[PDB]
Amino acid sequence: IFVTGRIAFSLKYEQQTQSLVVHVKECHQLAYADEAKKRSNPYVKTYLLPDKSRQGKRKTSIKRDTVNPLYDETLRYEIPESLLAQRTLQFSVWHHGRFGRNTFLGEAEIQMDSWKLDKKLDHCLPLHGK
Repeated sequence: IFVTGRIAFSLKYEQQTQSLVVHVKECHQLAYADEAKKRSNPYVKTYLLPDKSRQGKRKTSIKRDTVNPLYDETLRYEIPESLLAQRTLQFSVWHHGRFGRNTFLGEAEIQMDSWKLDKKLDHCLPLHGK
């Protein structure tokens, strides 16, 4: 698939709970996983690299038949702050398809070390292929 589009999200670090709060807002102009029928069924998944273990994983629900999914779903990583400065938060977007096959629709990252300084709230990143 030729990756297109963007992902919007916000990031906060709550001390009141010692956790990175990743709010996934929406993707725009995802590629069609099924070009025949013009269709994608997208969900977003996150890792705080390099933990690519399963419970290092977070994910939104799946939207059916859209390339502009609107999620507004919060994913949350409980994690003291010292260990965050080492990580990269990686979003990847997936088509949940026939027989449950999942097809890659694009990826984007943000390094926490530089983010940690001003902790800018809102972001919108273009997706990359692999």
